[PDB]
Amino acid sequence: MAIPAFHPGELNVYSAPGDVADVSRALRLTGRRVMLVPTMGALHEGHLALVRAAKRVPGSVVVVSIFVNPMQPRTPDDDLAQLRAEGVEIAFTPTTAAMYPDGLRTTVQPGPLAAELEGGPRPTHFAGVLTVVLKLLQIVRPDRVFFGEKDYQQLVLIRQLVADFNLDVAVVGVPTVREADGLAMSSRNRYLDPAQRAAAVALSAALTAAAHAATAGAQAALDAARAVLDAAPGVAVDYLELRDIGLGPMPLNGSGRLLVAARLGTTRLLDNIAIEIG
Amino acid sequence: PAFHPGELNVYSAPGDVADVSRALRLTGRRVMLVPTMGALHEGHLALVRAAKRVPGSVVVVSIFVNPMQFGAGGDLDAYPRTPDDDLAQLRAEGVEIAFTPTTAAMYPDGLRTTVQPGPLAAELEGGPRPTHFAGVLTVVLKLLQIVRPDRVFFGEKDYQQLVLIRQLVADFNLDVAVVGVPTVREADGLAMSSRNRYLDPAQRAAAVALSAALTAAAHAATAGAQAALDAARAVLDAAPGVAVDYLELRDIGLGPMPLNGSGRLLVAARLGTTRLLDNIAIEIGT
Ligand SMILES: COc1ccc2[nH]c(C(=O)NS(=O)(=O)c3ccc(C)cn3)cc2c1
Ligand SMILES: COc1ccc2[nH]c(C(=O)NS(=O)(=O)c3ccc(C)cn3)cc2c1
Ligand SMILES: COc1ccc2[nH]c(C(=O)NS(=O)(=O)c3ccc(C)cn3)cc2c1
Repeated sequence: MAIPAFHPGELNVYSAPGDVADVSRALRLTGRRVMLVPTMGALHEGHLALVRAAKRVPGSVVVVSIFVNPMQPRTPDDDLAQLRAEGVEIAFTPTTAAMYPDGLRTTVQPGPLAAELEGGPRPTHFAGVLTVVLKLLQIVRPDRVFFGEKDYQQLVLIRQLVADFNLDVAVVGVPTVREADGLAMSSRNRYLDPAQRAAAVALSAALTAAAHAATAGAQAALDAARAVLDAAPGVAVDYLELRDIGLGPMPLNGSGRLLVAARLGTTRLLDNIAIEIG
Repeated sequence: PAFHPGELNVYSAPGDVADVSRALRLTGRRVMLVPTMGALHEGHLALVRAAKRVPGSVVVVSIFVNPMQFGAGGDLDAYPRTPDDDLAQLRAEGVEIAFTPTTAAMYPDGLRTTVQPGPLAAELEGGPRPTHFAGVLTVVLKLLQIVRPDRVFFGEKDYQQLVLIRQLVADFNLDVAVVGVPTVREADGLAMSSRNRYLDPAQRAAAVALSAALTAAAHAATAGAQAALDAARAVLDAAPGVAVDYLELRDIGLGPMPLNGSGRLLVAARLGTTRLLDNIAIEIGT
């Protein structure tokens, strides 16, 4: 009956889905606005940008989930220290068994977008992501949930989940945090050797070049991006695609998104950027 | 939108029922949902009455013939639709909200993100109908998200559906209680169904065999599972023009576990072109 212990202004850590559900419900009834930032731990500046965006909302209480979904790199104590330093009041750290007490059973089947782009090499990846995101949304019942624009296809699929299942949450996409030279933040970046790390800037350089080339039209944008990637050694491009903002076919003019994925040695990198045609 | 207590308020827009439901919840009323495909009968009304019994309840009945749980072959067009009787019945029952969405409002983007049920969906009713339960679970998930009820009510008649809905609720961590309501029957035992209207007089007479076989089995079960099944089979075999599709005795969760002391016996049979379902609790031994 009693609500689990919660101490305002401190980092409260809960591993039981029931506990965070009860605390979240109690906080909502005290008027606070529950913000959710889902992560897979091993926190970096990208995740912290999500946290800071959530904190800006007046009356916010921020819930950061840390869960490695086996269905879709673990430094527990440093993660929590970072969150404490950011003023996060709730960390939700469940086990696989807690999230999946009956094993894999009912799941989310995404639409056809999930088979495209990243879903090429990993046809079940987004099913896993949308299943765990749905569950976190139901457990926490946040007013808003924050995702990076980094994993843009993921973000679009989440927006499809929310629309399709009539979820009441607001989905907030946060602009990608980048290193000084433009490389999109990722825990994978540290795996690159110096030659690879130098070559890796070509992804962001190609995309930014395309965004500015776009005054000259879609083909000029695509060709500019390809030219930049073509100037990099050891960058195996998996795709470079200009789509509309919802990842359907790019319209003749208007707003779109340019997405790229590439392999450097054994490391796969992704990037994307807003494009306006003409 | 407006809401008038003690009267039947009908909303077609998901946003209207969502706003009204949330407002009611925030003023302390508990919201009950009874999801139906219309063509209401006393079985549906038993759900409504159970919902009404919850103190401080406001009852939302949804009526939507969900196109996603039908396959090609004319079944969708053939489903009974009795809009005027349905609403008249809800008024008579004191129901305050009817949610009657359009297909376009529910599926503005057609088939996109859906619910994939677990392996139970490929058995029994789902065996020859591979996407049927995905269709059911998808619309039920949407209705639950639109209405955000405290409790949602289902009949035990569609027992497999009920079990799958409990799976949906558990697996997606949904904050709703699922209430299963025992099957309402005609005087002779025939389970209530919107399909009973498709039995001619001879078929109606023969149709008592399903409930007779199940109830016989439930009492035969003191002598074990074989006795129970064989009693049911005998009754079905003695019935003119009953073509059995399946008769299965399973664990109560219909899941990947063997029968213990508590089981469910399920039957599906055809009388002419009309497919009827029934099921009953079984206790094995004494
Ligand atoms: C705001 O600028 C940024 C920049 C980069 C970012 N990376 C992530 C991130 O990785 N989040 S995660 O840990 O939940 C995860 C892990 C694996 C897969 C496939 C998708 N997501 C967020 C983020 C935000
Ligand atoms: C409490 O006693 C009873 C007895 C019989 C009943 N039938 C229904 C019923 O039909 N509900 S439905 O409209 O959601 C539906 C229609 C078709 C399919 C396949 C599954 N579900 C409820 C009910 C309750
Ligand atoms: C031949 O036996 C099978 C076995 C499994 C199957 N899965 C699908 C399937 O999923 N199709 S879908 O993605 O277009 C879809 C999903 C959900 C809803 C409700 C309707 N359609 C078809 C199918 C056929």
